[PDB]
Amino acid sequence: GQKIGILGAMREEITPILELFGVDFEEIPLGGNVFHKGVYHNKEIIVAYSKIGKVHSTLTTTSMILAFGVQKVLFSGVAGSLVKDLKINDLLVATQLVQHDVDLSAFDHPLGFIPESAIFIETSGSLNALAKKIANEQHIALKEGVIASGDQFVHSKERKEFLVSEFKASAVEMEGASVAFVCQKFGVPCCVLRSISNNADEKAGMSFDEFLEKSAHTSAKFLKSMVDEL
Amino acid sequence: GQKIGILGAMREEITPILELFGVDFEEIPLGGNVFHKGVYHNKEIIVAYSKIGKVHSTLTTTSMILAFGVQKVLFSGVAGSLVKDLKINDLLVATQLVQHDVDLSAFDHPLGFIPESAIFIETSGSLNALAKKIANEQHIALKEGVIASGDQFVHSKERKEFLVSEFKASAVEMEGASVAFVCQKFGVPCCVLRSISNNADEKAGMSFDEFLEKSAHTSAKFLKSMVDEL
Ligand SMILES: Nc1ncnc2c1ncn2[C@@H]1O[C@H](CSCC[C@H](N)C(=O)O)[C@@H](O)[C@H]1O
Ligand SMILES: Nc1ncnc2c1ncn2[C@@H]1O[C@H](CSCC[C@H](N)C(=O)O)[C@@H](O)[C@H]1O
Ligand SMILES: [Cl-]
Ligand SMILES: [Cl-]
Repeated sequence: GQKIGILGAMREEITPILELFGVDFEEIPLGGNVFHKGVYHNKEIIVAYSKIGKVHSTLTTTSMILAFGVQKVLFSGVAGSLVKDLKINDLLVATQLVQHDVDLSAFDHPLGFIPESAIFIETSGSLNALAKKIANEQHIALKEGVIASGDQFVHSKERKEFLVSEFKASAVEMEGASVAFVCQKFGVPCCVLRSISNNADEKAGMSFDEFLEKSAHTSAKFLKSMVDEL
Repeated sequence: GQKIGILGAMREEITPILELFGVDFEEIPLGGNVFHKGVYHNKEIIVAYSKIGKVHSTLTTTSMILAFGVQKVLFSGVAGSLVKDLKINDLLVATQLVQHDVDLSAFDHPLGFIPESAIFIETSGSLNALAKKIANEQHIALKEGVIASGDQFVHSKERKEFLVSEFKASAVEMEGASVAFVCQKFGVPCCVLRSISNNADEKAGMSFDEFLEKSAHTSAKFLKSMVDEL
């Protein structure tokens, strides 16, 4: 079958992935990352955590595509909620992503926009539709919405209000847009899956720590259930 | 000789490079970029502009290394000055670079710091020393200092004051840190060269436009003079 890249940002997001697949993994170092290469149900799977933020995740995604030849990329990890209906532990897939910290307003560009690019980055409608069917069959909620990504941990009402007002974002994190961007440039299907671990408000640091393990597992379990249908 | 990658962020930064080398270039598309491949003085040179900002430049640098096998990367382009002694048209090389917009302060991390990384990214002391010797021999100034990179065009006294206070930066731009970061991860020597086109203040947009062509040429000429010694 088609070779699948599986990414998280932090080690804690991929430890449950490696465990859930349960196969032998070969560890391959490249570019400051460790890639775990295995075979699962007649598919080659390549798993890594990128390290946090846009530069790290851009690098790792580019390596997955150029050095390992992955044919699709699935991202799993944790995020901050920007909307009341996304509770702690809830899942969402990103229909579109934006780099919320991009600002070329000095030249009258819309926030998020860079010349020769676009504000919103698209993901795979097929993979998102698959996620929604699996969630419906598992009888669990799954939101489909905009994820905002930037190189700051968001933990204030004011920044939340900006993200909602400017981009109508549903969640915030630090890698999705860059992963999805790289995949679009190389024509590789991508799905960005997140489980909420905090509300991106003044208490978000403490919530992040409280729920990292559970929310990371929630996302990882759901990602595995997608791979089982691929 | 050793294969050299040459990067700018914008087309206007590489047009003078292609012209100055004056050789036949083959255009090769990959990942949303166009790479110009030529031979100059027994060296293969690969020239591209990345498009603006951290994600674009991370992607392109990673492609240069993984897909084209470059053995060193030289970046040329324009920047905003943060220090009085860096005038319009003046050159600097980055001794160290920082991602000035990275903020994980919610977890008590220093600004600029990401777990499993470092605030400052190093460049090649050999290439920087070469630049300084060439500048001394050409009888022109060359500053050696910290460059701050982020995904915003900086055009305010307040943000300038932050960059100077927090990082002791000499100039600001949107790609150097990410280029240098990728090169460090892959063990590839890097030099980031910039010519000042504005003062990163409230008038910076208009200055940027006034001096883009000249400052881009100033940097490009100097980069060519480095390649001539390699
Ligand atoms: N409120 C929020 N804002 C930004 N990113 C968030 C977030 N909630 C979760 N994330 C995601 O989780 C990570 C936040 S940074 C976590 C740092 C960690 N506590 C440490 O100190 O080492 C990023 O990978 C990001 O994508
Ligand atoms: N004051 C400054 N702040 C941030 N980047 C700057 C800068 N001065 C020059 N740069 C560099 O020049 C570019 C600024 S963005 C330029 C956008 C352009 N005027 C347009 O509208 O299409 C980036 O590649 C950046 O690295
Ligand atoms: Cl915030
Ligand atoms: Cl500013």
